[PDB]
Amino acid sequence: YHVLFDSYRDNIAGKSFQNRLCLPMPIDVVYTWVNGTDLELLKELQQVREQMEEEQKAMREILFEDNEELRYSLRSIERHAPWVRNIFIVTNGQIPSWLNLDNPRVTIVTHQDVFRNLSHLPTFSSPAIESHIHRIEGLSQKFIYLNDDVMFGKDVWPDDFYSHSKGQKVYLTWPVLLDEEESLKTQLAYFTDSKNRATFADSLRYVNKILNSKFGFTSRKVPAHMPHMIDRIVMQELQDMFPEEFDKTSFHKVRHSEDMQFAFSYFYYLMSAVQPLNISQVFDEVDTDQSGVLSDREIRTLATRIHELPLSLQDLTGLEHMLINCSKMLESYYDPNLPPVTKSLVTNCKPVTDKIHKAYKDKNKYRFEIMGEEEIAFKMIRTNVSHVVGQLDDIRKNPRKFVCLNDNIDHNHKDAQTVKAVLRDFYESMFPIPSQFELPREYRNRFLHMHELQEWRAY
Amino acid sequence: YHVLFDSYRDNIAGKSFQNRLCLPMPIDVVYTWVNGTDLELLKELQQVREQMEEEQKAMREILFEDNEELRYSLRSIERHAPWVRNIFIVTNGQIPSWLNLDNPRVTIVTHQDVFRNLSHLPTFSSPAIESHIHRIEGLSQKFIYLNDDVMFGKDVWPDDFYSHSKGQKVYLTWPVLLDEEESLKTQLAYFTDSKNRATFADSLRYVNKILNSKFGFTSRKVPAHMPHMIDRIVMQELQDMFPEEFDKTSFHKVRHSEDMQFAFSYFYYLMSAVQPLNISQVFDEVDTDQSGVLSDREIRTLATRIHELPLSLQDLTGLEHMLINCSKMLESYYDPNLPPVTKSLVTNCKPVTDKIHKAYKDKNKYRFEIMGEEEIAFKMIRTNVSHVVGQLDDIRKNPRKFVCLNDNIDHNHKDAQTVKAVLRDFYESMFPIPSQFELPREYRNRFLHMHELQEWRAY
Ligand SMILES: *[C@@H]1O[C@H](CO)[C@@H](O[C@@H]2O[C@H](CO)[C@@H](O)[C@H](O)[C@H]2NC(C)=O)[C@H](O)[C@H]1NC(C)=O
Ligand SMILES: *[C@@H]1O[C@H](CO)[C@@H](O[C@@H]2O[C@H](CO)[C@@H](O)[C@H](O)[C@H]2NC(C)=O)[C@H](O)[C@H]1NC(C)=O
Ligand SMILES: *[C@@H]1O[C@H](CO)[C@@H](O[C@@H]2O[C@H](CO)[C@@H](O)[C@H](O)[C@H]2NC(C)=O)[C@H](O)[C@H]1NC(C)=O
Ligand SMILES: *[C@@H]1O[C@H](CO)[C@@H](O[C@@H]2O[C@H](CO)[C@@H](O)[C@H](O)[C@H]2NC(C)=O)[C@H](O)[C@H]1NC(C)=O
Ligand SMILES: *[C@@H]1O[C@H](CO)[C@@H](O)[C@H](O)[C@H]1NC(C)=O
Ligand SMILES: *[C@@H]1O[C@H](CO)[C@@H](O)[C@H](O)[C@H]1NC(C)=O
Ligand SMILES: *[C@@H]1O[C@H](CO)[C@@H](O)[C@H](O)[C@H]1NC(C)=O
Ligand SMILES: *[C@@H]1O[C@H](CO)[C@@H](O)[C@H](O)[C@H]1NC(C)=O
Ligand SMILES: *[C@@H]1O[C@H](CO)[C@@H](O)[C@H](O)[C@H]1NC(C)=O
Ligand SMILES: *[C@@H]1O[C@H](CO)[C@@H](O)[C@H](O)[C@H]1NC(C)=O
Repeated sequence: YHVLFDSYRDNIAGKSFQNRLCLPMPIDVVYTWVNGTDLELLKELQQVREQMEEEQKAMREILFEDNEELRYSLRSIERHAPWVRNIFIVTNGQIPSWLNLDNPRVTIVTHQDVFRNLSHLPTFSSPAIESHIHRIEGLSQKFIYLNDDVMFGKDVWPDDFYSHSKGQKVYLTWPVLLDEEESLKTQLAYFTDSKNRATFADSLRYVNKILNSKFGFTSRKVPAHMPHMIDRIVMQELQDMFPEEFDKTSFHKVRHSEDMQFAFSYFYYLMSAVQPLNISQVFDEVDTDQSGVLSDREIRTLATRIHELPLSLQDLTGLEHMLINCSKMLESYYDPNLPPVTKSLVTNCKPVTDKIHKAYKDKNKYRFEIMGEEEIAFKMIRTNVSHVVGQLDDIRKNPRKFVCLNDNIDHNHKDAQTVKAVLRDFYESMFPIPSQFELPREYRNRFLHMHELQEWRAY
Repeated sequence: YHVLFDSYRDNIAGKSFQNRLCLPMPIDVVYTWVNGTDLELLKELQQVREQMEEEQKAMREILFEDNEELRYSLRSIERHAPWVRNIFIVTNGQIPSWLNLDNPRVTIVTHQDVFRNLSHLPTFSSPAIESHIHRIEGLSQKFIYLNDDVMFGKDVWPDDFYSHSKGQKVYLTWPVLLDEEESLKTQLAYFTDSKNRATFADSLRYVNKILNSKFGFTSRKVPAHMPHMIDRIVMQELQDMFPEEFDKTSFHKVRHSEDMQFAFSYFYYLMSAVQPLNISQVFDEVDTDQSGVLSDREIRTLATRIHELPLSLQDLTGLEHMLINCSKMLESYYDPNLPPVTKSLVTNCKPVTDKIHKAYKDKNKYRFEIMGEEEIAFKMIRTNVSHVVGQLDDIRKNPRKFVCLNDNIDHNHKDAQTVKAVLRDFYESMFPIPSQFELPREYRNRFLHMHELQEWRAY
């Protein structure tokens, strides 16, 4: 209504402060989903053949099952984060079977639009897709990146990702010829478990080395595995910031030890971005009259803010002498011979600008906030029924706003189906209600409810 | 426009989240101003006579200058905090000479409306007025209290006073017959310097004793002297919380060692307010289906959240036995004899509620946040020109969002007019532009500009 619109201009100034009080909206969600269809594995095996023959030429020259985390993640988005405008899922050519494509708020974005060099679409590597979300048509300036296996809880709000006062919120964790032989080593670890999508520590070390070479030496931690808020403008600045470095990440059809991630690279560039000093900004903020001419009080506050306290009169006299020097080379003051101090006089006197730069050291271009792992759930699910049930009960007793469960099950064990059933039971317990993004389905499905009962009986 | 209104319902849920994303508005400002007119001092002296004669009967039975802080504070409100809707000034009967009463956004509220028992209006004591701001007609639910001597800076925003996630922001500082003889002592310290308005540590100790008696023993700090955000609902709850205790503060016509303040009392009640446990809330949050009946997963999460991890099967079996006990006294489960678990069954089984209370201990009714003195300026201005100029230069070099300058000048010294001139110079330097609340005035005033120059020459 018009009353609501006019209520925001009812302050003393009479202006509007929507951009400072009502948080940055809209905010979108981006998912990276993949499926283990027969065509995907066939492309995988031919790519293995190509890489093997490439290595063969190199030393000749020298001479599966997914327990539906996307469904429950979308349910979590609907339940705890109902302020999301649009949800995007990036896939090669696969469309989720149970997603309701008729819903305008969910869209499948193929790799054709995501990638710009159409010769890299059969990439089959998560960092390559991670490097190019911000180029999606219709994406908001600020969006959250979801890794298809992280869920929400405790009614998460955008206040937990970005704040207008302290900037973005950064969550950190534990601190971080012959090349053909190294490439020969990389062909052994291709099938570890990570082609299930969405070799890691080495890449982190490479990014640390690059940032160290450009931003200087600093002890760096790694971001937590949790839904990350990404700014399109900042990410694009990072893209042009290392043009050829991002090419290598997109060029590789295998996640290589030499590439840069989505969170470590984006966040630490945000924390280390240096903005050049603006002399005009200094003059404007010091000049409270906005008249362009400084009085004795403005000169005094300049001297205090340039020099170091305590301020002796010699500092102010020297600053005045420096100011009168420049005028000869190029509302009454105490010193009769001191000319009017305008922006041009202070921005053209080289030693004065040098002292200003000495006082105004390099600031940070973007604000940021740092927090620990008191609100992030990262649990390890490895083939042990007792450990899994204990961890899930720990989740249940104390909910956290960011929940991650790595599904690297052995898949060849007597206690794999039971663990899968327990995980499905936990996911359905957290979020039973079907989401709006799900096609009408799951009729008379009756997933195994006795395996959970079986481990209850065993324990 | 209608597009702006409809944009807030463009999320997945389709609802509106104005009350959670756009901060609590409107927010008002309340000033406590007083002037040293001849009538005020005449009432002061007759009150001194009454108190002296009261003490005389007691042991018979046994047998000035203000340097315009309100102007610059209003200028600071306009410059750095332009989001304030209304500004209120509470005075006995005095109206500031230079205030523009034609401005609808500034209003003078007399003590008649502030006080409810019309027999206490000649109170002449700051805590008495402090106890009754929240009863002002037209005041917002959340407002900032200004002590007529605290200014703003660095473009303060409501984010620095209250946050929707962490609640209100609390700023703390350094940790905290025969009665007729004590009353005889109190008559000596009546004129110290504090009848200039807007005996202090003893009152803090009294409030600490009251809170200790009611909220238990806890090490308590004192709030900083800075513009405090006060909630009308919380303050009213505190008013009814100690009905007769607040009477003594309002009854006294002298700020007595036995009374309770505006910040220490309000804040620590906010930090210690205990809300009784709601069993219905527990049942609702545990029941994710909202169907009113709990399944095996809901029972399991109840057991995990009531008992202590690790959860043995004996705990769950005991909880189930307890549940089936109550039904006899008053979607298939694993135990065939376990009746459907509704809200009534769990809220009527006494031992289950006892265990829930044991797990769900007493929570805090209101959220709060704690910060230090890294953004509050409290400087001491005592008759020393060098100390004053050093402190003011320290203010200038590093601005802070909350600036306080106590004007307890000796007023009988060779260096009092110089200090007053330096203070006026600093205030005009920070905020030269006249505010909208000032009547057109200050023509050809030409306040002394040579005393600052005089101390420049001396130094
Ligand atoms: C993921 O891939 C599976 C195959 O790996 C696909 O599921 C097939 O769906 C078709 C229907 O078009 C059935 O005829 C096949 O029997 C299914 N295969 C299997 C192994 O069940 C589908 O592309 C994706 N399925 C899901 C659930 O995401
Ligand atoms: C699965 O995890 C459980 C813990 O939940 C393991 O139980 C531990 O067993 C060792 C020795 O067998 C004991 O010293 C520990 O005290 C047990 N843990 C607890 C919490 O009591 C169990 O061994 C794990 N199973 C496998 C196959 O590793
Ligand atoms: C504060 O009190 C002073 C007196 O203590 C008042 O100023 C007087 O204003 C009248 C005009 O109505 C003059 O005729 C008097 O000469 C003033 N007195 C003095 C001592 O200057 C007034 O009530 C208040 N003044 C201010 C500036 O707030
Ligand atoms: C006013 O404050 C200044 C400090 O700004 C005092 O100067 C100090 O004087 C003592 C001895 O006289 C020295 O030991 C200190 O080093 C001085 N301070 C500084 C910062 O150098 C001055 O004494 C004060 N004046 C009065 C009357 O107390
Ligand atoms: C990227 O595209 C350019 C032409 O636009 C092409 O020359 C280059 O080889 C491509 N990169 C590849 C194929 O890795
Ligand atoms: C920063 O500098 C640019 C040009 O150097 C100027 O246009 C801009 O107004 C400055 N920003 C300020 C004064 O805030
Ligand atoms: C520049 O200023 C200094 C004082 O800081 C003065 O001694 C010197 O003579 C000035 N330069 C010229 C060319 O006058
Ligand atoms: C407050 O008002 C009541 C009546 O409303 C009166 O009895 C009482 O004496 C008053 N308190 C005083 C005068 O301190
Ligand atoms: C708290 O309890 C009251 C009654 O005891 C109930 O009306 C209210 O809905 C409860 N709050 C919840 C369930 O959030
Ligand atoms: C209550 O439950 C306990 C098991 O915890 C059981 O031993 C007892 O018999 C029950 N009470 C009655 C009256 O049956």
